[PDB]
Amino acid sequence: GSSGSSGFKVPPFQDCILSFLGFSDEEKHSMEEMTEMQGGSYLPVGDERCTHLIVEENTVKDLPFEPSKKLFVVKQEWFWGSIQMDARAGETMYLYEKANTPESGPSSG
Repeated sequence: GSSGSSGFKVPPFQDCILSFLGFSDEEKHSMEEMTEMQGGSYLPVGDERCTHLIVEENTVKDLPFEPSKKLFVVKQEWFWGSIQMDARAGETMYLYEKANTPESGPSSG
């Protein structure tokens, strides 16, 4: 794979793919294009070619598949932040643990 970067700077997603699962075709798209703008790639869920998996624990409880340990699954924040600070944050800080949060949908009760 031939590259074309003439600089001492590197993107927060350099040679790193990000998969989004849960967000709406709209919210997701935005992320897909973004990844490229920053300096990374984006692939459809399932493709093992993906290195990182960003799942929305807000509306997602369990993954539709059983990924390997190699794949680092994190929350949605991880992706966002990294972009805001333009720096690859630590997955151990956004590691997705099927964390189920309250008020998932209808708050009123």
